[PDB]
Amino acid sequence: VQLVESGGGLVQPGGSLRLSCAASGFSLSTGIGVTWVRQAPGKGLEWLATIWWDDDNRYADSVKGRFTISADTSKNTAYLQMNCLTAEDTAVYYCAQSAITVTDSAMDHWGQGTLVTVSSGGSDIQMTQSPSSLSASVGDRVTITCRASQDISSYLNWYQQKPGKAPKLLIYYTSSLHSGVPSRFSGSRSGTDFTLTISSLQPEDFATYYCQQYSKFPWTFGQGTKVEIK
Amino acid sequence: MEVQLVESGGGLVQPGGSLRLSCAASGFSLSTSGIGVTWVRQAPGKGLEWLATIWWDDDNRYADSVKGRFTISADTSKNTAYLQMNCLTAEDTAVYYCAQSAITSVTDSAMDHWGQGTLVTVSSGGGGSDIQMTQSPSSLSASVGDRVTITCRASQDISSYLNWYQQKPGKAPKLLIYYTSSLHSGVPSRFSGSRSGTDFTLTISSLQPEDFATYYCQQYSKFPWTFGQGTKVEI
Repeated sequence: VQLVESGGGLVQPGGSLRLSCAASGFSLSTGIGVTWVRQAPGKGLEWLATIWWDDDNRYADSVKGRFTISADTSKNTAYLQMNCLTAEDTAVYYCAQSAITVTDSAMDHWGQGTLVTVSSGGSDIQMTQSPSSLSASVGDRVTITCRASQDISSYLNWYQQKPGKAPKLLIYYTSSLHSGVPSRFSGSRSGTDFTLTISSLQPEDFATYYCQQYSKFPWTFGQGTKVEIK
Repeated sequence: MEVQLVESGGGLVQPGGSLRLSCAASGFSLSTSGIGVTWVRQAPGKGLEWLATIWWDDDNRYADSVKGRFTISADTSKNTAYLQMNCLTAEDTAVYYCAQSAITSVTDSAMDHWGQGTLVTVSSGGGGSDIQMTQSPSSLSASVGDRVTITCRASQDISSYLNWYQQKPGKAPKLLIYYTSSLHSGVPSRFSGSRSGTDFTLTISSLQPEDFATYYCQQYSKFPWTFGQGTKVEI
């Protein structure tokens, strides 16, 4: 018995790809089933779908409505049609034979696998903030920094998000204060480094602060800095 | 009148399913074609992720994470914009916000008037009914000749419907033991399997140099077939 997977490669997110599993040494017509399983890089095994000789088929919730298992017995080959692909679908895809004996149901004669990489990327601008959290007291002055992975001119904004609330724009275009934002807040730039300074910290400043660049699409955000006041 | 964006359409949905969120403007009017309306999401406990913006000259911009799955549109006669979501995955669970970017100058595209957010939960709810297999330890180091015992617990009754697989670095898994204790042909006699209660054991009586690998259990009492997380056996 042998199973051979084909069809993997690079594919765009939201794209589609069809994998094939070609069987030698048995007939898919015959207690026989073919199953797909995947393994994301460095992770464990994830059962995806099984198709039986009687047209019986079963799917994992992670792929139902996106992937379709089928077989063409005239070609002794099973297929995994993978639509709506996501970054989480990057993995080696294996097929395996499941030969009922009812108590004796196992996945056997696994193929060598085929790698599917869901990716478009290295040009996205990464914004990194530091610190990721800080604590200070009423009246204090605190600074939050971000760094762009490439020059973004002055096309950087800062948002404040209080717990349970939507973000509010605080500073735009590096240093312009939004209406309603008092002048104890300020924003500055030195090259790829940007600083939000909060003077005279108040209890209402308890929030997570995010930078965001609009030099290029995709628009990207820093990971946030949580400010606690105690 | 307050200038606000109001969102609706969130809820619980099965993976693979579809939803449509709406973003209705109040106290101001959307500009032509909803230009500048933007969607951003926040997964539970995580940061902000830009998803999509209606931009100039019929250029709808999307993040790689949602392109080809989600679609942004707007009907300005209703002063409402939309994010339609197909092919939903667990990783799409998040609070979804809309906002209106400034549109007059490239000096300022900042997002303002963010909506309250609408929660989208992509879940089959089956975690409860799916059988989780838990292996212990997750990794161990031992010497050639050591006895090695790997355990696997099922979260519910699986009878004796448990298989064990071996996977060596860079290779396909191989079936070692099926139906708790039956050896596949060709499997060395030093491998054996047993059950005590909900605990299933794979024992290697004397570890050999070729036995360094990751071992997985797997139940077939019910679909979905589920695997333990693996136990890596190293030198």
